[PDB]
Amino acid sequence: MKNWKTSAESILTTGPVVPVIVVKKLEHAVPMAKALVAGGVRVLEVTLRTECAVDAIRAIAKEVPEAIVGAGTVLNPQQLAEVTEAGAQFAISPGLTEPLLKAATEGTIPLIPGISTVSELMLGMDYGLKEFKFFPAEANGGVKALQAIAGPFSQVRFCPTGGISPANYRDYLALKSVLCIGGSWLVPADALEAGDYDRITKLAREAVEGAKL
Amino acid sequence: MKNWKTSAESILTTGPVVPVIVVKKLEHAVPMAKALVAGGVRVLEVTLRTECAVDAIRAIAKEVPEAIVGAGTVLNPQQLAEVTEAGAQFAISPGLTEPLLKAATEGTIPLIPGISTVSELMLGMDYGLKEFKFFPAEANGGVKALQAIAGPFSQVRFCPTGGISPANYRDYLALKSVLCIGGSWLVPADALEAGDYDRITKLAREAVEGAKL
Amino acid sequence: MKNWKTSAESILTTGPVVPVIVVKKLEHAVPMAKALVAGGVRVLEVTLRTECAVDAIRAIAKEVPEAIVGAGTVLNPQQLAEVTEAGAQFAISPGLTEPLLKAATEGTIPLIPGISTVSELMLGMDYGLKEFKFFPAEANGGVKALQAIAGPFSQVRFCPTGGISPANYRDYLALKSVLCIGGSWLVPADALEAGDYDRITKLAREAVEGAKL
Repeated sequence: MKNWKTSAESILTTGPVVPVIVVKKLEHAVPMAKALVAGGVRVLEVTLRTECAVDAIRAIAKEVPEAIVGAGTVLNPQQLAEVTEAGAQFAISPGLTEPLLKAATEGTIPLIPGISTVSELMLGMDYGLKEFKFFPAEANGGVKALQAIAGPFSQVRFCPTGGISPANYRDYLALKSVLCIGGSWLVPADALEAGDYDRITKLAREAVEGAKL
Repeated sequence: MKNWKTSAESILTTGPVVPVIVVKKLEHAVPMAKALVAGGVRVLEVTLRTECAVDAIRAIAKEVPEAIVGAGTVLNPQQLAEVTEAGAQFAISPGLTEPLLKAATEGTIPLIPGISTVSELMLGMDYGLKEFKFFPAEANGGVKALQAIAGPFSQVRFCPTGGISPANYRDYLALKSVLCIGGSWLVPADALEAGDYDRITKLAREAVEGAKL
Repeated sequence: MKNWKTSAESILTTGPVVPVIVVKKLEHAVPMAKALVAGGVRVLEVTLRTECAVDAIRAIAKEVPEAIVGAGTVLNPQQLAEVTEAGAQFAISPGLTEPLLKAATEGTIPLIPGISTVSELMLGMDYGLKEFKFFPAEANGGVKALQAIAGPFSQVRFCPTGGISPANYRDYLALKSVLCIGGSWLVPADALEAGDYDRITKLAREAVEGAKL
């Protein structure tokens, strides 16, 4: 993409696991991030599913510079602009639309949109994208689906998400067409509530180490 | 929606079950509709899958005022115009296209379009819709798929249809994102052939009661 | 389709099996085509997944006129125009986009695009298409998924592809909505490299024999 300094590819190749984060209380944003980074996980997807979403992104950006902070659940050109202004380094969407693809390519940060079918993948490719989110992974047909897609689209790379856990993330990471996976298991809800950042670091650490094959 | 008198939500929240009707003989339309209303089910989806489908919608619209009649299997603006002229109160489609979304938006009746993927859902949302049909429910991945597909979209409401039986509709109705389900067991062909309307009313009553709690 | 001299339907009703061909060495193209024809299979889908793909179509068109050669993995207008110019008698794509559909309808040869959802099916139907590819068939939910997707659309026919084999192709061919299936087992990569055309003719004859329903 002509206007992307940080390629989508670089974002997805930074690490094997990208935590899909849902921060309910702003205060938990930074400690959670530092907790994750401490465990070896740097690419953080802060989903726009809470009121403090945009503020948690800005906070993590200022206080945790090493973290590669981005926004998740970006659904339209305005949310994209909003997170871009708030310092998001990348944007991830559950699916794609033309208005979103357009505003993205014209923007400055990389967009890694989710797709479920090859028709959706083709729409994305028509806009020149090469990296995609495969969501929801299991529902879409999981590993087998990705293996089928690699036939007509050998150059395309994915980040499967949805139904991925330490019990199966290795099945996906093994595919050549898979660069990394998304998961929400790294940050247990109860964990933030209890201020158990220690646990979060162990999960992150275990995620990366278990990703070595 | 700006142009819709009746909200798509009102249609979906009128009752727990919306019958997906296939009536081949026009002479069975009205009594079948009254039988349904007698069982407590007043939102009737007559599918455009038979020759008399539209005439059936018109008859029910005129003769059964205690029922909210609409069209099913509406595939394009042409059919949307036809069912609207016929008196349909709402329109349901197996999936969606922009031409259909545009005609419905500018139209006067609510359209509850089906979707299988988040990109299809997002396209619908780009047109202002917030209520969708999840079809074919079972093939899309069932409750788990809907729980994932609905996850990043907290405000969206669905009406799952396809493979839904009395044996599993409670599993869907139990979902926070589900307002009602669509089922074709309330109007069995065999029962419609022998004019067994008492059986149809019972099926409606059981559907309504079996959905409680 | 007004602009297609040869209908999409005729392409799919030619035989029960359409080989999805991946040829890496141009010199193998002609003998391969002759071997398949000799086995009773003549609708050859040369996929655009190799550098010599287009020349292969040109050569087959030239040296094996009795075969109905076409292109697969056609992703956009440019490729559609390129294979059309090279002599392709039909085009197949993994999925569909509006630009590809518009260009195909304006063009001179039939496009049989893949779809996975009813919304994608409806988009294709908006452009007047009635024949589609169902890909990736198995990963999409197989026979059950196709039967559900086909439920509300009685006029459309399919060519399931993706994970189809002698073990299950009859399960698909048995469906009223299925005209034929696409498979790559008739031309194993090792057979091509070894120039083992007797084997290819055998697989073809066996494919045809085992499909009789």
